[PDB]
Amino acid sequence: GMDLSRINTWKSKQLKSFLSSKDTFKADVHGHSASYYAIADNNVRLVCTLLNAGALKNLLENEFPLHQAATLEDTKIVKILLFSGLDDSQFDDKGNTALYYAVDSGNMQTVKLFVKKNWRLMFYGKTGWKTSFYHAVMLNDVSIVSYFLSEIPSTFDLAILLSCIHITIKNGHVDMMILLLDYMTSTNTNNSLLFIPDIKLAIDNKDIEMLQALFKYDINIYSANLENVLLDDAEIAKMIIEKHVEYKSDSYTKDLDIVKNNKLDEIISKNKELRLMYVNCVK
Amino acid sequence: GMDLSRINTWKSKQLKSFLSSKDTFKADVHGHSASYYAIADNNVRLVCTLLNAGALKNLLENEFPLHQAATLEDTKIVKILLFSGLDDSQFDDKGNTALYYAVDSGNMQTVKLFVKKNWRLMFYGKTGWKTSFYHAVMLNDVSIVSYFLSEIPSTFDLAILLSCIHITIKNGHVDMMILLLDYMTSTNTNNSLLFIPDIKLAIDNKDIEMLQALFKYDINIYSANLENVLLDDAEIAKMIIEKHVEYKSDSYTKDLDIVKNNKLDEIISKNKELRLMYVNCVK
Repeated sequence: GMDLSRINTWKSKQLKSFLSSKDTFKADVHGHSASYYAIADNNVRLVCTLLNAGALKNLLENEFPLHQAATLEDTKIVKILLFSGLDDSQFDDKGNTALYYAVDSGNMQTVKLFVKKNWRLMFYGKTGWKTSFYHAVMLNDVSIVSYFLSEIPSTFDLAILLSCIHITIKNGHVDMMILLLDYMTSTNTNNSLLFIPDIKLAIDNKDIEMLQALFKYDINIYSANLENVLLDDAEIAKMIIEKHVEYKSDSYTKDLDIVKNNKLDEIISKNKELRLMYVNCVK
Repeated sequence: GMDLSRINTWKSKQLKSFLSSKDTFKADVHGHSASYYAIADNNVRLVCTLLNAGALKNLLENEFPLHQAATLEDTKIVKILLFSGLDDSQFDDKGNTALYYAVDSGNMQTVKLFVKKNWRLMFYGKTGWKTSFYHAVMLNDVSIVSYFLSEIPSTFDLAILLSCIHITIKNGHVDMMILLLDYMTSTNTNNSLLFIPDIKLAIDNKDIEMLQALFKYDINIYSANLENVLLDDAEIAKMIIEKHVEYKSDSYTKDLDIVKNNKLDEIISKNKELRLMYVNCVK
């Protein structure tokens, strides 16, 4: 019955012997190998000695050393393991990459390490909800996400953008949404209004800073059936009307089919408060 | 059944005749008086004609003209009604002041009007949760709150600060929290660590931007029992330890009793992972 947990305190004689034994790459009574303890203590010298003895040719079915090394602040074991030929896109038993754990541990230097290797790693995961990009968004880690976006090539269109927007609006992360909105605006190649799915959610919560930030951008106020809410809350109704009025005088928007044949003007004309709001927007 | 809803169209003759009648200050079939419709329309000239005929000496129990005028963007009727001697601190049938409705409508000019008159108005309401100040916080209206704080005299300590912080952290309003935190720091006359009740809330949610903003201030990391959470999540545990370590080197904090006799050092020293983190801060 074996216990390796104290391996980092062993001297040469005991380690050398151990590494000669038939036990050297077995898991102990706690279920961990020697590589696991060396990594956990950031024992670079020991890690390498284990690697020199053939530890990576004898990994168990539940051990993912790269994923483990990704939680360390010192990136050296991660460098060593990549040099040894470990695959940076491998999933563990929870469908996560090593990058995911660098995000989850907030190790920026390890995040930058994997992303300089290939930026595509930020979008690998068993599910969309298991990608390093989405997890950064979900954690409201504005630094990591700002960094991720600076590394997406223009040649690429973010697919998972709608799930990100949802969780962001839902949980009130306004700086995050500004980042996502700046990115949508800058990659708006067909020059249309921005489709924000959960604008209804921000209305219902009435987060004034969130709404004010949304309305700074060329958002699609029409494909949300927002005309239904113009008689609901006047402060918000005024923001929508102000936007609509702007869209009717902006050459970028005034001749769009969505603006021309809108169902808002109908509701505005039938009500008196809304009419007041409109004409006060016009100057 | 009498109906006054068109009154804003009436001409002087019909109006002059109605103001002579015994019906002049009754509510109609819809339940509204003439002043109500005039106000709703922002019909300043008609409001004044109604005031001149004695409308304010004949208010019914459910009539709150100032609260109604506060929802208008034009502040003129609010000015008129205050000249006529209406009480700016009166509660309506819901325990709210007129200022509450200026906040709820987002009318900054009306907010500034009531506050220049009497800054204390921002803290009047049936309950703490009905104050204009709390309502602005709950709406995440950072502009209104930023304005309100600039108008609190140093001679005053804000009482409701507790519930404002709760709602802010519960709902992820980082810029709001930053406002409240700068205010707390500015008025920290006892030069103590900041007491932040819902710290455990931001830990459970793991909002990285919220936690990073919280940890920039001299917050009380000790009166939360946080040592409990040091073995839970390593990214967060590391922010706590970094802070604690700084508190032991800062002359502002190192000789505080709460720091000296802390329950964290215990837990730090018993765990290898924790001592790892501790020693890396410590350089």
